[PDB]
Amino acid sequence: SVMNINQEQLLMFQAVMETGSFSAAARKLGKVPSAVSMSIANLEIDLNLTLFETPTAEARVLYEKTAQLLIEMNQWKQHAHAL
Amino acid sequence: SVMNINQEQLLMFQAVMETGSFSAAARKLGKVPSAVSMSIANLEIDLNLTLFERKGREPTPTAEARVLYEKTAQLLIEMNQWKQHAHAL
Amino acid sequence: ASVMNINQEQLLMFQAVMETGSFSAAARKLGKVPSAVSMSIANLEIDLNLTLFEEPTPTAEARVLYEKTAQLLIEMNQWKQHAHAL
Amino acid sequence: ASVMNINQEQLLMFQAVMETGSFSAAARKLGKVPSAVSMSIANLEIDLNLTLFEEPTPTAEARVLYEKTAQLLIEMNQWKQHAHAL
Repeated sequence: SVMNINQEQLLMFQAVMETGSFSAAARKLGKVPSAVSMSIANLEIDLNLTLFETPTAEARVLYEKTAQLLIEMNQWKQHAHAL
Repeated sequence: SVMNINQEQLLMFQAVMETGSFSAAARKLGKVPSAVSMSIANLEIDLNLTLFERKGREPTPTAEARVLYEKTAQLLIEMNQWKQHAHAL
Repeated sequence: ASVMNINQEQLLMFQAVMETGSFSAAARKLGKVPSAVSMSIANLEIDLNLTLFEEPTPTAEARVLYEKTAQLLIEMNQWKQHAHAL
Repeated sequence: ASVMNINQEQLLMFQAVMETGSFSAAARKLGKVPSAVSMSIANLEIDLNLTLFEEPTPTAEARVLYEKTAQLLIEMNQWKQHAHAL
């Protein structure tokens, strides 16, 4: 279910899109490759979408919308820090 | 730290603000009252501020809680809009 | 018109449009017909003398108004419950 | 009618009648005319489907409603200030 998706999953997905591989994403995020692989698989399950064959067309759109969500999650953090 | 805050905590916080008490929030969410109390306490620790004071039986939100409620409501719009987009793919 | 003329129904319709991103999605969420959402939002814009929507997207003013309305609705929903119980 | 049709003007008129004990005293306090107070209160009674006054003395329902109403009026005033500033 889409309701099961968490922030960690979204960050891992974004890193794979940005860097072009699971191992490059792991390096960028300071995570273990196993964690990236598992997170992406779980995201595909939750969305019931194939995200990688190289990204699918659906992954390209999801990347754009996720980037916006993450910006707003970080705007929340800025507000929370300022209180 | 702020980085430790999760969605469950924020939904609990919103429910306390909306219902007016820890026990009413727990009832609404199908949780144990002490679980709601402890989650809010952990949120206060993470944000390093007081969200509720207890001067007259039921908790009164602080000024910081009022703002946090508003900003969290805005985040929840964005989270729900993301879910709508994800469902449509 | 006047801010004093704004009613709870208008605020609930506005909240639903803000949350869902469209008049038709708001209608579905609220169990109201699109005509009702459109009319309520138009009336709200008139009463506030603010343009709230401009693929209708919220204005900057609508963004802020969402936050303040959410706050008012904490007390307003409790009050409505009390009124219903009398 | 419907509790959702209640507006801030109605609740301010209600508060003034509760405080002052009469439509004309409320009108004086608010800088409005008695006709406006009478009409607003009637409309509020219709929307709540509650008789609020029976010179007008409050019903049991009015007295009980008012305590919670005072709190909502605080938030309505703050909301209006924000709306005016947009």
